[PDB]
Amino acid sequence: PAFSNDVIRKRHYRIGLNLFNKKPEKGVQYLIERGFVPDTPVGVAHFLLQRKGLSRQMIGEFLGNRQKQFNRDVLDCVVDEMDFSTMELDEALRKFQAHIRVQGEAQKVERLIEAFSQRYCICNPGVVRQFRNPDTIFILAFAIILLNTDMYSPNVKPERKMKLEDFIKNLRGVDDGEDIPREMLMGIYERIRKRELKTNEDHVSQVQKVEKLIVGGCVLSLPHRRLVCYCRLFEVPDPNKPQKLGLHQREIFLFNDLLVVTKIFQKKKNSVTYSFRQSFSLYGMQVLLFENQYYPNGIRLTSSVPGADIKVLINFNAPNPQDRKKFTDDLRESIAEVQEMEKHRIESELEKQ
Repeated sequence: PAFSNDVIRKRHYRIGLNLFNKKPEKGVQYLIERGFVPDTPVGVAHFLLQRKGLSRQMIGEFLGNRQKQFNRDVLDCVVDEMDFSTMELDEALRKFQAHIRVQGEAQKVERLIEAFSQRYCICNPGVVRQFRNPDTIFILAFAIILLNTDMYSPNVKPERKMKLEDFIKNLRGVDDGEDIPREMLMGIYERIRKRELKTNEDHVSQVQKVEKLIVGGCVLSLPHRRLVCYCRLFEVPDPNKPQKLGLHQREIFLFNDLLVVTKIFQKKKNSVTYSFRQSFSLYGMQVLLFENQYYPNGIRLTSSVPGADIKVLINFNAPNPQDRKKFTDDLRESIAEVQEMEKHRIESELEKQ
């Protein structure tokens, strides 16, 4: 019999994902101990490839760890689900990169390229053409990753990006003194030029979209951060004084561990940009609902943490009672999630044996 899907059970599933997105080995252990994923390599492999809320960066960091038997067994199950038969190396890399971001720490990238290349070779025994050194496959696979990053980097300016002859020249003599066939490198370059090797989006992609629309607020897309709710509220400087109904309009972005307050900067036909005003940590935050003669859907946020005493952070009035309920319910839940995360992070007492 399975455990029902209540609010607390869903919260600890999210806690498991949060822990994975900060320290992958801890998150996997947490999800296994709670019964959310079987304690097998195949179970974790299918979990990592199918479940939302997992950072593509952190999936790569877990799978790229060659120092633990479990992680290596999971990566074996991962690549064994992929078919690279009768396709070119870059075409197989495109399929691999769609699920796993092949970027990060060098030792993790090497391990990911190693398992990829080994699977590509087992999938293509019918290709009678071979390099003089079999290890040349690993080199070309690296070169494809680096070209894709170079060609579609917003940090390398166009005039200095790698051109066709630059890609070819850099690989000169790499196959035991001789070069890889020119026609092969030309075909790889052209296919990459036509379509960037993109990884499937995750929750971090959503935060990056919001980030670019906010002008400082601009750097929010940490691997564990997830957008929960976008809500329009009206700021209330003084709840004991009236104000016009549409005044102090704010566009609020609630994340799983952070509350961001903005105001519209520019509104065109459809596009919109925002000006960052302030952000608040959810730890020790309390949510109060109020109503008086001036505001029927009031919200008051306080910082009931230690140090000093209770402090008022900000007041709002929602446009209607349903918006206040939905926003405050999600904020309260995220606050509860963070407090459990802080209790778990206090585990570092375990680290100090």
